Amino acid sequence: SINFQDIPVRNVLQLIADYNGFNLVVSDSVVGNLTLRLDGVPWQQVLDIILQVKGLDKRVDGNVILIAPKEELDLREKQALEKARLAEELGDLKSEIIKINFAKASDIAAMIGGEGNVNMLSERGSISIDERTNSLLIRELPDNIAVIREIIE
Amino acid sequence: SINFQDIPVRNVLQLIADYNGFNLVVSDSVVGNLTLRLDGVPWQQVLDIILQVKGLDKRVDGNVILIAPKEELDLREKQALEKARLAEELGDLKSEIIKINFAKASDIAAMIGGEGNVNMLSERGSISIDERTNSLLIRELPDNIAVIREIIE
Amino acid sequence: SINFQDIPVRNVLQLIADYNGFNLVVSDSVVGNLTLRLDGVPWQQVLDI
Repeated sequence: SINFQDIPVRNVLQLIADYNGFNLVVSDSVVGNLTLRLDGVPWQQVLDIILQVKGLDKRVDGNVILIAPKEELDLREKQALEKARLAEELGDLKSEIIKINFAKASDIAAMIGGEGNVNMLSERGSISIDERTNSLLIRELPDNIAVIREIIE
Repeated sequence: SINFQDIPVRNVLQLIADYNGFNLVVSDSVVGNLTLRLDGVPWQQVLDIILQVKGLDKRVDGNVILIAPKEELDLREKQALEKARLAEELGDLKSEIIKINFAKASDIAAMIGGEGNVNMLSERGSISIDERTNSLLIRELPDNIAVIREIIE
Repeated sequence: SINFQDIPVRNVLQLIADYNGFNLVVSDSVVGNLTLRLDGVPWQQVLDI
């Protein structure tokens, strides 16, 4: 039951929203204007063909839908990835000791660390062995300590 | 039954659409204008000769057809490929252990990883062996872990 | 039976088309204009030359 000529994309999207569909929101200046007429069809096909040809991309948070251009979405993703990578690179390190029983600590230190950094499950720390008491002494990010501890337990 | 002189490509395409063919849509400023006259022929030959000589390219989503210049299509494809390659390059790694039975873990670690990175089925992780309990310890993207797990199972 | 002076290439090509030959189409601004006259010959030789 749709026929929109020289209607902004925001307005037709708000119509699709207010038509008993799940609530959706858009950006400030998202796409612009368009013109088309269709009826007697699912929202899936029409919405997707719009968002493919001229329309932008959309994401669902579980309940409601948001629309935006792909440029801002990819920019936000790249920002988040770079933030994660840099925060995991330059962090504050912590040092502590892990007690081992039923296995030799030298074998475990050779498996967790070892030759070269590509194999190592570490970034800019380091394992050492204490043979007298069968223990490991590790210096790394306080987030990698927990996964290492769970695995070697 | 077609004779269109100084008729925009959008208008003749909307005519071909409204002629009981499968619904089709175009971009904002796709091709432009043209002029030709033909009759008593299949839509396949006429549509293809138009889209070859001056017309642009088209894609079908299963039900309806979309038209656009080849430049935007190739640009979209290159964007998608670059996004996939960069996301698979710089991802967050995960580390976990795979238990092996009926085969030696050293042989399997030599087959899955091995000499050089070209042979390896990995990108910027790594296998290690734990001989005491016949196990592998892998650090890679949480998407490659599933295929590796299925194969070595 | 052809004699075209200052006739665009599009027009002589549409003539060769509408002369019971197989349908042909051209681009927007393909070649331009020309002038020549010939008769009693195959379409192959004239079209190719």
